[PDB]
Amino acid sequence: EKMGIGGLDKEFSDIFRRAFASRVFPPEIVEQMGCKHVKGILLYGPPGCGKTLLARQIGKMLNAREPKVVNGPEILNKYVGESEANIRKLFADAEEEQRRLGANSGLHIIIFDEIDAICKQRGSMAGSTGVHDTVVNQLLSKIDGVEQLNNILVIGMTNRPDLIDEALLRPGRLEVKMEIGLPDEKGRLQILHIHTARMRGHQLLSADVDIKELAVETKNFSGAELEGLVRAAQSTAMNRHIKASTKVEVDMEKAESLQVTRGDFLASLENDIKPAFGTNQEDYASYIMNGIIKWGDPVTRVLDDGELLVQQTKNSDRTPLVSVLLEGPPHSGKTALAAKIAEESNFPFIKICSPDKMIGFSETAKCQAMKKIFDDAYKSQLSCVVVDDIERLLDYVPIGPRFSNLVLQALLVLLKKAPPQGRKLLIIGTTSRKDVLQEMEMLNAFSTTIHVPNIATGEQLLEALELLGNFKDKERTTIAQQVKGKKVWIGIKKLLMLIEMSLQMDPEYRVRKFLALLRE
Amino acid sequence: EKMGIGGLDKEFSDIFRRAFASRVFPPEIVEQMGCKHVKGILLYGPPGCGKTLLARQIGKMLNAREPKVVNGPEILNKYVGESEANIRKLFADAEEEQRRLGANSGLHIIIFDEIDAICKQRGSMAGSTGVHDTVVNQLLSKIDGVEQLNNILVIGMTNRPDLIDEALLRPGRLEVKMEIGLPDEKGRLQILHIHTARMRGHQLLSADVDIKELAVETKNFSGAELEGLVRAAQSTAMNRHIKASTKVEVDMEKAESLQVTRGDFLASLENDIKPAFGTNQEDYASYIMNGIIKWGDPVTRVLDDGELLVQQTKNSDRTPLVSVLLEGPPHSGKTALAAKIAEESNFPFIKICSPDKMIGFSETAKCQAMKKIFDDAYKSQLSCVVVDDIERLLDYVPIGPRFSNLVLQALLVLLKKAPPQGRKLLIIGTTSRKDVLQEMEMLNAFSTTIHVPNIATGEQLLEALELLGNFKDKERTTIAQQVKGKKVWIGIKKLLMLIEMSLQMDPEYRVRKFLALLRE
Amino acid sequence: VVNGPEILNKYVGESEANIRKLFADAEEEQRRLGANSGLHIIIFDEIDAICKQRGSMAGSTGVHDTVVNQLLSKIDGVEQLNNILVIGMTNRPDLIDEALLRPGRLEVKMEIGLPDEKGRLQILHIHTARMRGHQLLSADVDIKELAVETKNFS
Ligand SMILES: Nc1ncnc2c1ncn2[C@@H]1O[C@H](COP(=O)(O)OP(=O)(O)OP(=O)(O)O)[C@@H](O)[C@H]1O
Ligand SMILES: Nc1ncnc2c1ncn2[C@@H]1O[C@H](COP(=O)(O)OP(=O)(O)OP(=O)(O)O)[C@@H](O)[C@H]1O
Ligand SMILES: Nc1ncnc2c1ncn2[C@@H]1O[C@H](COP(=O)(O)OP(=O)(O)OP(=O)(O)O)[C@@H](O)[C@H]1O
Ligand SMILES: Nc1ncnc2c1ncn2[C@@H]1O[C@H](COP(=O)(O)OP(=O)(O)OP(=O)(O)O)[C@@H](O)[C@H]1O
Repeated sequence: EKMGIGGLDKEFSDIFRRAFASRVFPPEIVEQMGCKHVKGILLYGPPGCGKTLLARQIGKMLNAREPKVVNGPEILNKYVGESEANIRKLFADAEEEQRRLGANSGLHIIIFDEIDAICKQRGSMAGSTGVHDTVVNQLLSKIDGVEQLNNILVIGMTNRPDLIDEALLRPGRLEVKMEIGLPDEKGRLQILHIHTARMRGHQLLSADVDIKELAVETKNFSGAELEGLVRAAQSTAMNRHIKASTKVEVDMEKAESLQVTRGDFLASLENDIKPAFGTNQEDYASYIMNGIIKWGDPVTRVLDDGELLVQQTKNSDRTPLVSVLLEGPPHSGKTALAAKIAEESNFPFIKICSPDKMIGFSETAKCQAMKKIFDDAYKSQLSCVVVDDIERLLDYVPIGPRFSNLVLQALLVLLKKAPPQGRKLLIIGTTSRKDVLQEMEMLNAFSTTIHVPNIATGEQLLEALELLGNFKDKERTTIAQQVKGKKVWIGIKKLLMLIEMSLQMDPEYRVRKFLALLRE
Repeated sequence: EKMGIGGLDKEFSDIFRRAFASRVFPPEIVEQMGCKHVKGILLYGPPGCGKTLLARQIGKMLNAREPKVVNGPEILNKYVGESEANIRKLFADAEEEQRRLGANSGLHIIIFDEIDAICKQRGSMAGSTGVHDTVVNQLLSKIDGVEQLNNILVIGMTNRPDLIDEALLRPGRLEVKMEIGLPDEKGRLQILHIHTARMRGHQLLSADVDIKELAVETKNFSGAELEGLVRAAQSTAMNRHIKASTKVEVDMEKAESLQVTRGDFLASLENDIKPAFGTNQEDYASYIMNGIIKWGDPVTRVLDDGELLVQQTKNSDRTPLVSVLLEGPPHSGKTALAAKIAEESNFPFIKICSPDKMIGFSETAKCQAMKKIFDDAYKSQLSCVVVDDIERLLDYVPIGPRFSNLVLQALLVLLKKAPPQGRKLLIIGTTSRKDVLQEMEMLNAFSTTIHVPNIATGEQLLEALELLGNFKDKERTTIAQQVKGKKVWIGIKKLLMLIEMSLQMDPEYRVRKFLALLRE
Repeated sequence: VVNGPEILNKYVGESEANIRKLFADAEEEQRRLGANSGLHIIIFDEIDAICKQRGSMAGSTGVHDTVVNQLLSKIDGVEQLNNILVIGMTNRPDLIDEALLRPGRLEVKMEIGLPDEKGRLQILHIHTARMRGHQLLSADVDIKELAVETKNFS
């Protein structure tokens, strides 16, 4: 339509309505029904969603010919007297054109590129005691008394929503707050196409660049983050050409200037991996280090009961909140199977609330960083949160026994706190202690419990060793002469610890080392 | 008398007692018998509450005939000395009538627009030394020393009640409390009829539009949002007059002028959602999530004994404080039926002291969020407070057992502390652990307990399933023919867990899976 | 007259300077004539809030450890060797500092108890003497009779 803004179909049409459609188009109801038009728009959002790119381009749709972009703290850099002077010379050229020509253009655009630098009045009623609050209210006195019944438009944008005072967020001052969030899958295919427009019209690069395949593999990150995939991608194609021949500098147009491949993109999201946030992108290989093998027949019967219950989250309307529990012996593979079921849902918000990121926190800050994860799962539609390793969030120890009662009573409630209306949430829990959770009345809160047992037979013990591929078939036959006819019971995380302790010995001594360690 | 304004019907005597009631009758014995005057009224309220149309009338209460308006920020643009002389443009306006005639109604009230801008008083003196507070030390002299024989009333008005000056709280200065609430039903529809008369189109708008059709859906917010409600709707007319016609590039008068349809206000409360406020009931549907089916006689036993007790709260003399406790097994509908008894009571103040809004709070913050609820129940005449899930407020866990004593003592008092005379308070409690609340000496404090049991028979089980409507009669016969003459004992919330998990399965194995679930 | 809790309302720095401000206005009146007025009266409206010293060492990491100073060693050492008079008053009189009740500093008590019914008669005669300058308003309002149904208050 214009210089590209993608994934804001429901939002660029929203600022069509409130400011753009009135005061210019019809104009008969404007001149019949004497109207007050809106004064400007406040732009919420995480960094990287084109808040500037609207205001860089909203002064470039009707070609109003007067854009006025001021910077954030650009006013304040004078001393007293002249501090107030810049905003009353900023509105002045549009206030002067409120003339005997009172209507009819009508100088529109006034842009504060980050307005919370000036307009705080945050509620703690402080901060230099008002060199800014003499240009906060001087800004407010310029729009009401004297009235600007005009075409002016004060588009100020920000990142912190609440810290601008609501006396400036009243409808006479500024009403239209607009949450400009990170785009979805449909939003990201709109926005890969813009930066890959000129390269699409460059040489038909390699035809394996599928922006639908790049929409799904890039699942979280926003617009400016998504441009940074491209600026590394076409830069990767340069050092495909400018350093393979010579060093700094020599080579210049030696290979008939080359093409952006799919192999450049997949290396461009190995570097950079980081979406920033990192919501749904933890790179959970730290939680699943050695894959998910089907060592036992119950293993499929664990992770199907996940997706037999994931469909309850996707489809239902009776039960909007699902709280499952993956229990069992320790080292049995509960955290690993919790990440796989959380991955196979393909939800748009998959967060692993896990105590490996919460160490050293006091009894209180574990409640806040569990509140924060269970806030950002309410701000979606489908979301799975793995409340991992219950007896570490509860920081339990069986001497006494002691545990944080502040966290437990912030965790018995979040298993029953439903999300807002129409929204869904899946809670996967892992514990090695069912009987401890039976005392604290948490099995009452969890909906159903999935048992993850250890290995049960020697036939499961051989099959657990088959798929890993660490012993020879004659060595497995020696184990089959041993572990068949015996009772074995050991976890799978421990069973990876045993094999790596056994492979460090001499080849005549590895099997007898493994039989000693398995004996416990 | 009054200009169509109400809400504070107990306050319309207060102006006719102390402040406005004096300075008329002798007026030359006021100095012979030293009745000290009052110099000002201070007005509280939210942003957009509307005070000026009352402030021009509060001088017309006295027939003042010179209410002049000084603004908050507009006096604060000029420098020091000049600003203190421009307040002497409007205080020596009333001091020239402090003439050799020292009586007979010297010149009248000066209107403020914003004491939030003028009076701040942090105690800061770091950067323009608080130039906002440098006009008031001259302006506190203009009311006292040198005092006035005028009948002025300094009408202080703010949108934030914190930064009214605590050094101005002197009985000779402005000293009396005056909260002004939201506009009521008649106050909102008349000002809707003010705006729709000028924005008429034909009469008010196009058809299917009425100010009471809006009053039955817009009953929440303040006045400035209500001007922005129509201002969004005449912009939703620009959704209709031009955007429902075609795109940006609309023609000249071919839509037949196509003004506001129904809704254009339903959308204005949903895209975007504009309550901004604060404070109304939210949400008795968030706790009654799947409705209240009536699976037999124990559902009836809850509702009749509740409302006979609601008749006790409304129509008593001996019992100003009625405290009832609901009980039973967990997952048995205790939270919902307490909300059902309160919502049918039609009391004005029905708020829910709930644990799921207090997660992560300390022991002190659970006692000040509970007093803040019970203080606002001491202000209305009839009020029912649902105090849900006592043992999560008491953050109880039966290991040790550890519970916050400080909440228990902020709760054992409030089940015995009556409100002041004429105002009644109903308190409903829910608990899963009945006898634990007995051991804390709290069934001592409740007046009565109304039992909420589980479902008992298959006839009551199927009645809970006939009202939900989820199964085929051949399956419902099979569900009947298994538990026919057998005993089942499970909660109703758990019944929603088992049935919804059974819906996800394949119909060859749905009922047999449900028959394995109902076994426990 | 300076208020009690008004002297503390700042951060660190000004609540030690305000207790010098109300003496430097007296110290600058110690002019070339060292005696002879001698700017006398300093009213603490509540000295209890300054020399609080409750033991819990709270209150802005011990601001009540740092605002006793210009009450202690500004009147004494170096002395304003005058006839000045720091007239303090309080409502929680036991928890004032022991270093303040020294014969160089504020040294002697004044127990103003709540008044007797003779003393309540004397104060009612004062604020009805202006009522007597109206018309006396009843010809039977007797302040001795009104002093019967006030037994305790001030
Ligand atoms: N939705 C988008 N579509 C295309 N490009 C974008 C988009 N969002 C950001 N960009 C890129 O990012 C740059 C500006 O980003 P953006 O406006 O999001 O930063 P910002 O939000 O103004 O920063 P801040 O949050 O500090 O205000 C543009 O030059 C553009 O190349
Ligand atoms: N089929 C499998 N099922 C489960 N885990 C597996 C499987 N195959 C490999 N693993 C390994 O299990 C490891 C993680 O196990 P997990 O972290 O659940 O143990 P845990 O029960 O959390 O330990 P603890 O009881 O000490 O908390 C992963 O590193 C993964 O490599
Ligand atoms: N429930 C109510 N109780 C008392 N007064 C009410 C109520 N509802 C409305 N009012 C009156 O409505 C008026 C609001 O009028 P309006 O919004 O048109 O202008 P305003 O906001 O007062 O003016 P300004 O914008 O200058 O403050 C108030 O002054 C108030 O007196
Ligand atoms: N007859 C009924 N009475 C009350 N609630 C019912 C009934 N039938 C179904 N329900 C449903 O049961 C659901 C759970 O109700 P509720 O939260 O009151 O259970 P609860 O026993 O109080 O749980 P908890 O004790 O853990 O708070 C509600 O969504 C409600 O719609």
